[PDB]
Amino acid sequence: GVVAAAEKTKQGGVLYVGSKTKEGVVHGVATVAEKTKEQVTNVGGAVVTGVTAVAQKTVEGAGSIAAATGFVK
Amino acid sequence: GVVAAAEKTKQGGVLYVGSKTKEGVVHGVATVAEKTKEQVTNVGGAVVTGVTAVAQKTVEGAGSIAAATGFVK
Amino acid sequence: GVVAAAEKTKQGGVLYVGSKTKEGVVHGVATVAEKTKEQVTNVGGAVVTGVTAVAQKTVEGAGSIAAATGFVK
Amino acid sequence: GVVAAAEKTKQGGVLYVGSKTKEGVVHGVATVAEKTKEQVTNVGGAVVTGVTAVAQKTVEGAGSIAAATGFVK
Amino acid sequence: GVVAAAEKTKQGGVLYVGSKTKEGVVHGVATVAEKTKEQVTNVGGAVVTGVTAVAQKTVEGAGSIAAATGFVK
Amino acid sequence: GVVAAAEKTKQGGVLYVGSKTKEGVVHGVATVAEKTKEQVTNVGGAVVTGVTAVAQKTVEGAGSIAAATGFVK
Amino acid sequence: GVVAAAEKTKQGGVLYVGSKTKEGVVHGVATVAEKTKEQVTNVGGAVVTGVTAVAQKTVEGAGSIAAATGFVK
Amino acid sequence: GVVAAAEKTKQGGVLYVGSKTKEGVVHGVATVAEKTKEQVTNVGGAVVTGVTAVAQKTVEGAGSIAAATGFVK
Amino acid sequence: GVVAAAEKTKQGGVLYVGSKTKEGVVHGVATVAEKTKEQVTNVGGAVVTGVTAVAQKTVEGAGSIAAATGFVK
Amino acid sequence: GVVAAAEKTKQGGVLYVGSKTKEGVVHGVATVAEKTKEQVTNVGGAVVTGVTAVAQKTVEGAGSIAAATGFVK
Repeated sequence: GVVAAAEKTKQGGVLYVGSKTKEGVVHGVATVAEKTKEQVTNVGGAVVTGVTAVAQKTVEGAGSIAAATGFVK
Repeated sequence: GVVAAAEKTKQGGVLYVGSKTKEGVVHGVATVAEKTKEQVTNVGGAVVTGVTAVAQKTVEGAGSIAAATGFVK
Repeated sequence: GVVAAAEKTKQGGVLYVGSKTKEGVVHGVATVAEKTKEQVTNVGGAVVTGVTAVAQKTVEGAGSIAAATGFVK
Repeated sequence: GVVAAAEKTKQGGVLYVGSKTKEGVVHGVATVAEKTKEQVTNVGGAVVTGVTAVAQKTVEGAGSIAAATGFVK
Repeated sequence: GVVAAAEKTKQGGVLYVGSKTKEGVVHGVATVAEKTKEQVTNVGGAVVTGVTAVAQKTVEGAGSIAAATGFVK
Repeated sequence: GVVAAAEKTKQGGVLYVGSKTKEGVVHGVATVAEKTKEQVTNVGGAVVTGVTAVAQKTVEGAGSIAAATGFVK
Repeated sequence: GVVAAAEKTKQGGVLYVGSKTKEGVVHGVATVAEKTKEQVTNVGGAVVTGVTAVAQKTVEGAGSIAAATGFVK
Repeated sequence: GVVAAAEKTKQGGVLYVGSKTKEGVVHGVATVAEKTKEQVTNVGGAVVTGVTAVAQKTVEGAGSIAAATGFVK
Repeated sequence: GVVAAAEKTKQGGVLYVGSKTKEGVVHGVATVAEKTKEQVTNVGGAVVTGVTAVAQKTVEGAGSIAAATGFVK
Repeated sequence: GVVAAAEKTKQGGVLYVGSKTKEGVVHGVATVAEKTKEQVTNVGGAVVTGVTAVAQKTVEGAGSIAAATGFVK
């Protein structure tokens, strides 16, 4: 049983990033593989993958990830 | 049983990014594979993949991911 | 049983991104594969894949993903 | 049983993006594959894939994805 | 049983994007494949695929996707 | 005395140019000027001003140019 | 006395250029000037100003240029 | 006395250039000037100003240039 | 007395250049000047100003240049 | 007396250049000046100003340059 449950219940600055760049090569979440069986990638949050990657107030509630892999049995 | 459940119940700054870039090569969530069986990619949140990637107040409620892979049995 | 359930119940700044770029090559969620069986990609949230990728207040409720892959049985 | 259920019940800033770009090559959700059996792509949210990709207040309720793939049985 | 159910019940800023671009090549949700059996693409949300892709207040209720693929049995 | 005199008295291979181009902007003999008095341009030979400019066996006899300019006296 | 005299008296391979180009901006003989009095340009030979500029056996006899400029006296 | 005299009296391989280029900006004989009096440009030979500039057997006889400039007297 | 005289009297291999370039900015004979009086440019030979500039057997006879400049007297 | 005289009287291998370059900025004969009086440039030979500048058998006879500048007297 692969169960994920998420609940969010609500009973209700200055940020400068000045970037100047030449030749930016950026990889983020990279799974490189030869001779494989499973390649599972769950993003329950935030993958912010710039050359200028700004993430403000980003992942702010009830993330639930249930990964079950393999299980030859 | 692969169950995902999400509930969101509601009983109800300055951000400068100045980027100047030449030759930006950006990869984000990359699964590169030879001789595989499963390539599963779940995005229950945010994949923000710029050269200028800004993500403000982004993933703010009730993300649920239930991944079940393989299971030869 | 592959079940996904989502419920959202409601009983009810300044962001500058100045980008100047030359030669932007951007990949986002990329699954590259030879000799495969399954390539599953679920986006229950947001894949924002610019050269200037801005995502404000984006993924704000009740995302549910139920992925079941393989199951040779 | 591949079940997806979504319910949304309702009992009821300044964003500048100035982009100047030359030679933008953008891929988003890309599944490239040789010798495959299934290529499933579900978008229950938002795939915003510009060279200038802005996504404001975008994925704000009751996304449900139920993917079941393979099942040789 | 491949069931999708969606219910939406209702008992009831400034965004500048100035883009100046030359040579924009944009792909969005791309499934490229040789020697395949199934290519399923469900869009229960929004695929906004400009060179200037703006998506405001977009995916705001009751998305349900039930994908079942393969099932050799 | 501005004298030009020319006399020509006669008592009597493989050239491949493969050009493939995009966006060619070509200027040749350009005299750009503000607040001037004389703009003299004599061509006693050859001004070959292509994007693909080939000149074979071109200027082969008795060119004479006599330019006298100004002379406030 | 501005005298030019030219006399030509006659008592009588493989060249591959493979060019592949994008975005060629070419200037040749350029005289750019503000607040000037004389702009004299004599071409007694060859100005070959391509993006692919080939000049074979070109300037092969009796070029004479007599330029006299200014002379306030 | 500004005298030019030219006399040409006649009593009578493999060259590969493979160029592959992107973004070529080429200037040749450029005279850039503010607040000037004389801008004299004599070409008694060859100005070959390509992005691929080939000049074979080019300036092969009797070039004569007589430039006299200024002479306030 | 500004005298130029040229006389040419006639009583009668493999060259590979493989160039592969990106972003070539080329200046040749450049005279840049503010607050000037004379800008004299005589080319009695060869100005070959490519990104791929090949000059074979080029300046092979009787070049004569007589430049006289200034002479306040 | 500014005299130039040239006389040419005639009583009658393998060269590989493999160049692979990125970001070539090339200046050749450059005279940069503020608050000047004379800018004289005589080319009685060869100015070969590539990013790949090849000059074979080039300046092979009777070059004569007579430059006289200033002469306040």
